[PDB]
Amino acid sequence: GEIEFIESSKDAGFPVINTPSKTKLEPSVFHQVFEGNKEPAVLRSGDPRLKANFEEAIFSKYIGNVNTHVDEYMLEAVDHYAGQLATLDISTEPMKLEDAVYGTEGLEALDLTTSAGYPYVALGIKKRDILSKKTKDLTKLKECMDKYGLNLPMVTYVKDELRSIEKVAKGKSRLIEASSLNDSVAMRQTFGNLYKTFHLNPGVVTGSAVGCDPDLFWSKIPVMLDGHLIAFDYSGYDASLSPVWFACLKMLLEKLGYTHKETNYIDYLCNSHHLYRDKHYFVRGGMPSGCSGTSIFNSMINNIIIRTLMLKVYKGIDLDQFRMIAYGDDVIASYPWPIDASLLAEAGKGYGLIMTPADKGECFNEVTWTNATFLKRYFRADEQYPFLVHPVMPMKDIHESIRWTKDPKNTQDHVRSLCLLAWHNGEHEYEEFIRKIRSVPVGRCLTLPAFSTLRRKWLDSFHHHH
Ligand SMILES: N#Cc1cc([N+](=O)[O-])ccc1Oc1ccc(Cl)cc1Oc1ccc([N+](=O)[O-])cc1C#N
Repeated sequence: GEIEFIESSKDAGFPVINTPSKTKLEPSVFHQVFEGNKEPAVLRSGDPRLKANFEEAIFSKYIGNVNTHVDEYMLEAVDHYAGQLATLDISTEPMKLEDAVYGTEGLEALDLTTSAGYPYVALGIKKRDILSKKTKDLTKLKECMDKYGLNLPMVTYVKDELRSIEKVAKGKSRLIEASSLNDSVAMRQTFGNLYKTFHLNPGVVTGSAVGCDPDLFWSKIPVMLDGHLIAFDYSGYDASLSPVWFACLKMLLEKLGYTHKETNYIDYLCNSHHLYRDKHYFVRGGMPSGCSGTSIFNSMINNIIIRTLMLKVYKGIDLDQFRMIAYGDDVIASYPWPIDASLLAEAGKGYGLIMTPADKGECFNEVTWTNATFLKRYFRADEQYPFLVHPVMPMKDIHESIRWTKDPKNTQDHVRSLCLLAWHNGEHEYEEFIRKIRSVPVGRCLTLPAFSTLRRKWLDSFHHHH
């Protein structure tokens, strides 16, 4: 992706979008009790922890674009994947507006707490002013959609989350785009049925894990990925995608029965118009992390990308024995024969991607189940039920999360979330975590699930159908 134009909002008539510039993250009541190195991302140029220039830092993920047409390797990749997806039977029929906006099986309602984006943010209007969960009303939305239309600017917020010292220092906070509610809703109509299928069918046919539940899905993964594991990181995936990849997605969607008009929306995503604070800018390429369906479309493209890289390097390759699962940029894959990931990474470089060893990592080492991670979790067969696998978030990551909070009022909810993660590290490690929690008085005011209970509920979770 590449920033093509930057002027001041002022000179084009847009008002200053006024995002909040102080973090919502404050030290929790457990900040002393546990150790960690992470802190709130930098949100403004003044922040005294900066050791570089914020404005430059945040936009620097737009590394450039490789000008190219869709080559022979892309085509066979698109075909093959298109092949897998055909088996799923995806309605290209639009989705009943009420379903797109307020829920249905395999697609949560629109989130009413997130931004409605332009122009509503300028005009003081929020989603709850336009939509009601209680009344499923659509008359107002319908006014707003017709009043204001589609293809509106996006609003660029700086993500307010924990980062490492290095990322705080370098100022490399992630950006998220808010799509105008109108566009959020259009897209959910156009592609709602697609989203629905991928959420309801995570794994090897979709090549996607978006929507999944690790407590349940982990146990399927080694079954679907029986070969020699392949896995790697990207640096700045979303922003590194050149237009050619969007082109491939377009094709892929057309083979699915979407028509040219139905695919204009990808150009919305690819060639984007953005508002940030007091500046206004266009971008050619890059996925705008946060708009409708961006994880799905990232995943889809990643399935096209990897296949493309295997083809261009391993000319004799048989893709029908390849298997991958993506969550946006996070991949785990397998083939029955060993594969040199570094070869792919240098193939990738040529298409403008920056692929790196799985986890931060010295070399593209061999990946085992011992060392494999996906969505930041490890895999560990249950000692007693070997066909069940535990998703194991590192307590390092759990410790970091519990030491902060955006709202102490949810402390209980927060800690029970972390409890559902922690017990996969096993009973000693759980009980110790609970001791430390209970070493402050708030600890003891919380209803916390017992190890034994989490275990039983997990085991019984495999009993009832799906
Ligand atoms: N793609 C996928 C995806 C993955 C994540 N994810 O990181 O898990 C978050 C959003 C994603 O798109 C959708 C995913 C799930 C559902 Cl149920 C709907 C999705 O489409 C959207 C719809 C509405 C809004 N909204 O403005 O409220 C945003 C999106 C997007 N963003």
